[PDB]
Amino acid sequence: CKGADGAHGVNGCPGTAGAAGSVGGPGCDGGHGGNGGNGNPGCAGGVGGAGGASGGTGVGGRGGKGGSGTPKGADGAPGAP
Repeated sequence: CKGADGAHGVNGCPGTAGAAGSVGGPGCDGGHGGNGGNGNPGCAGGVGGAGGASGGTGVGGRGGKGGSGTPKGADGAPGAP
């Protein structure tokens, strides 16, 4: 089982941030961070959301993938174990 994933960011100016993944419930893995939105020309891309921390399993969610833009967003941190 796993926590909910964070909402992806959406395209714009700038592309919006992906949401952090949800913590795992007790006994569950972390949810994945949302990806960042992409930027229109001249606009920044959004950061990926952090992965959610695990609910005791040691498996955090993945950080989201940063969105393309000017400049591109960073990927999110992985969730804590």
